[PDB]
Amino acid sequence: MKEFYLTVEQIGDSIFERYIDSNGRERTREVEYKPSLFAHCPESQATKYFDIYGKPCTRKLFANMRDASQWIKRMEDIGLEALGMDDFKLAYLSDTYNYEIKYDHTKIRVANFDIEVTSPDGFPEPSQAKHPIDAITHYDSIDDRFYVFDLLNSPYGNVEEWSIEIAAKLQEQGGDEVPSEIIDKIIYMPFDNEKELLMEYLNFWQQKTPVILTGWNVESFAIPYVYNRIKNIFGESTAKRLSPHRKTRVKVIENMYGSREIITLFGISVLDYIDLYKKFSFTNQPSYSLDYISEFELNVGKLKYDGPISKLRESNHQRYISYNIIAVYRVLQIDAKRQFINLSLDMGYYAKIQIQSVFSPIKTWDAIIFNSLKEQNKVIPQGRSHPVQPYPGAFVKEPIPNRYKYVMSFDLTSLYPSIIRQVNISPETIAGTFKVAPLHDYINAVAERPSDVYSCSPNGMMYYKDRDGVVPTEITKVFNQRKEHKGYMLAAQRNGEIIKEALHNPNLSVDEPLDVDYRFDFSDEIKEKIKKLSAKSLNEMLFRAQRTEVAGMTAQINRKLLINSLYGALGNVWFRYYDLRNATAITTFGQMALQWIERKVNEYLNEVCGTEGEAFVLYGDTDSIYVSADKIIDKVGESKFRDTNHWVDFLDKFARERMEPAIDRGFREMCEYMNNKQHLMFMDREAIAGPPLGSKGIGGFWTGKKRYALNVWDMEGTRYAEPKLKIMGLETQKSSTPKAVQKALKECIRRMLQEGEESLQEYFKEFEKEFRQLNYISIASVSSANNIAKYDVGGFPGPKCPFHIRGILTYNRAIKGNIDAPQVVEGEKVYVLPLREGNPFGDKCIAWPSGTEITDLIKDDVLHWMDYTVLLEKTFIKPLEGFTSAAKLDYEKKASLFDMFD
DNA sequence: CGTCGCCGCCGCGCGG
DNA sequence: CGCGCGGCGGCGA
Ligand SMILES: Cc1cn([C@H]2C[C@H](O)[C@@H](COP(=O)(O)OP(=O)(O)OP(=O)(O)O)O2)c(=O)[nH]c1=O
Ligand SMILES: [Ca+2]
Ligand SMILES: [Ca+2]
Ligand SMILES: [Ca+2]
Ligand SMILES: [Ca+2]
Ligand SMILES: [Ca+2]
Repeated sequence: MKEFYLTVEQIGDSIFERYIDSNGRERTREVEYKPSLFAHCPESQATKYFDIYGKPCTRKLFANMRDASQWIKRMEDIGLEALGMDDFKLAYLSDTYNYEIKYDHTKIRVANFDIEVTSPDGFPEPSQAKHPIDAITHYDSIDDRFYVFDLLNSPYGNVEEWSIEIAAKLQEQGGDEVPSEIIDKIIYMPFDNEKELLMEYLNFWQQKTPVILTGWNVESFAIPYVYNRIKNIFGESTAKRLSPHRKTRVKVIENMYGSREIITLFGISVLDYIDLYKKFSFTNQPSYSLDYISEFELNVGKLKYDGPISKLRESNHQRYISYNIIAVYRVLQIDAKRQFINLSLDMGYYAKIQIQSVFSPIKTWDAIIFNSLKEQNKVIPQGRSHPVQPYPGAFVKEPIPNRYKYVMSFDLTSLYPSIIRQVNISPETIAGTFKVAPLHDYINAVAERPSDVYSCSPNGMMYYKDRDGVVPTEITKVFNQRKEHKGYMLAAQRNGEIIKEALHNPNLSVDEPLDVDYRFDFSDEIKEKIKKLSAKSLNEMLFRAQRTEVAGMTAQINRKLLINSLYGALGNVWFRYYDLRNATAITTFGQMALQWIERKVNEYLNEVCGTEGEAFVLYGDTDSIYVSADKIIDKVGESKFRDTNHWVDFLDKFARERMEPAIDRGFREMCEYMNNKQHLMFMDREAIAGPPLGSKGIGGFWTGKKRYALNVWDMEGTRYAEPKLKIMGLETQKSSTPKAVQKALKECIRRMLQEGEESLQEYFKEFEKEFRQLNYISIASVSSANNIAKYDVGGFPGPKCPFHIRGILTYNRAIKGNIDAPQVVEGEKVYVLPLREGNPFGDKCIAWPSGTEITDLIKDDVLHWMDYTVLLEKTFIKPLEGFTSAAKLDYEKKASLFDMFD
């Protein structure tokens, strides 16, 4: 097989590499890598190396990596550019793997672990590590085994061995309900003392050294706790055994306020699942406890135990160990669903970077572009220093707040990357500038043609047309990968709807789910078999369709994020190819493209319907337009439609056969106007929205920019079995809005759009009546706990103190002098509740760490002093009034002349 | 060391 | 609660 790397590190003048050899064996080597860097040379001397601008370069081969670094410093002191890849391990990887990497994941050792630490005096700080580690569960992907290390004897209690028999039993039998599919995969090792547990763990680590190391909070907690505990007991050298090259670094993480120290383990790639989840999941959660994320992702019940975790080992060691094993497995289950490890490996090997560098798109694109340029013997420019400067972004149209009955949306495919490709925007393709007219002049086609030679953007930039730049070239490859996965995702989604439709008539029989590839549209023979299946088999198929859809979602959305991040990188000072002329050329072209096509769509539809000056486009943001279709529906008449699906088909056909061709003509004209290299403005229909036929639903509404709701029947070719709410910006979508409030507001909007004013008033009245019975967590707001110390004046709110920080300060005063109470962590999430006047907490609100029940010390007093009236008015009534005034509805029945009879 | 636009809640200081 | 400005948090693209 083709060799591939596992990990790479620079240590002094050595590269340390772990890799899989041609036989599929893991090896390690130390190479005294001789790096090359480059300097511009005279035009007359013969060379095969050229910088991106076509300037001749001479190669400088160095005796070692330290020489290369010192040369860079001398070139600065002289005042001359030192070209080439200064991250020597990326250059090593490029030299060693001078081909497209085919990797085999089954050869890569992925480790998932978590630890337990009993602590009677508060949170066990990793940097101190003064408490014994009493449990480690470490899953190995190559062995497919959970290795459990269990401490029987501790200064905090002597315990009996964990029983695998009781662990396997149901909770109703007094067992722990450890899933039966992992019971046979557990290798349990009890220890008489902590020293022997840790020594054995290190020996185990040595035999089965992680390549990818993951888990939940392993970077912030598990890794540093284990490193420091071993350091405190045995000394630094023993702790350094967690690195296969015995080198570690104790380094700070800096964003802004405060600092925390993480441990870098050389020769290991740490991918903390929390960080993977935060970057790749496209959620913002109220809580990041594993309980919370597990319940959200997998629909599994929280891990249930009595008393504080500080007493769980002592009171119920059996459950303590089982819950440690389950915690590890739950991260595995999330990953089997989300597939973030697979994504990381894919992106990592594609760019030829350390796998952990997937968190950094700048690093990712730096390596992609370097490998692409190196292939042609081209030399990358030196990184320069730039001051941060603001620059303009997208156009957002001010909507008229209103209800909107029939709506069709259109959207440009992968806009910013397509602008890059269409215009040919790259560092080496800059051709010059033209004199700029006001943007509205380009939008209205009255400004003079920018160039008869080069490809232009309305910001004044001009680009070569003879050849593709490296940025368009490399962004195209990833875009094409994105497109494949999106296709798989949408087909899985369409297949899902076929199963949903069939579930309305489930046949009664014992059968099995069909063995099908959900990434491809179901054939006719498959569709017919589904129609004859039982609810049980259909449900399993729906689950599988939905898992296939999620996998597709991960692959496509994160490839989209990567290509969009290349646009973003052009506007970040740390990017090698930072250039505000290029970033602005993209965003300005975008503003033109949107407003240009608004004009065209309006002009076209006014021609179709026979009017003048009527605005059909009601809204647009960046790359999408929202078109009012009332008049199109009205031109045939609502009475001519059999049912909802009929007018939906009509609009679908109208958009595809009439509007899209016109849209294309308008964009082809724009391409010619700007003299662009290639026409790539592809605007397809996205949503078809409206009320159910014969109902009093309003269909949709806008309250303002970025704030709207639509009742959607068809989304990019997916015809839904049941109409689906597209809600953007509104309180239903914010992680800060209480869960019960999100749910209620969503049902209010559902009723408005699908059923009408009367239905909405019924629901509101009922919600107002029953509100006070809602569980306190379901009605707590959520916020992020930033800058606590800034507004802390002696435990009391300082000037300008934010509402949620006031609540934290209240909490801190309430729990002061108690080691056992959960501390609020700087930068983490908190639940927030209003407090009635005259409460014993001495303030108007209280906040506590999210994902948790509030400590039993203050729970009783919070529930008694919770201000339901303020809660209802602020998080529910105010937003609903906002919705209803925008939609011209009343959420309370106004009096009428009829209130006079019967 | 991906980006900008723009919403609503809040504290503050008005607003005769 | 009437208003706008700046801080903040959090989305929508
Ligand atoms: C979501 C997102 C968009 N944008 C910018 C770039 C996008 O091209 C533009 C429009 O966003 P979107 O319409 O959300 O996405 P898209 O057009 O790039 O991809 P799709 O084919 O799925 O429609 O907004 C970012 O810069 N960063 C982001 O994270
Ligand atoms: Ca735990
Ligand atoms: Ca788009
Ligand atoms: Ca689309
Ligand atoms: Ca059937
Ligand atoms: Ca869009």
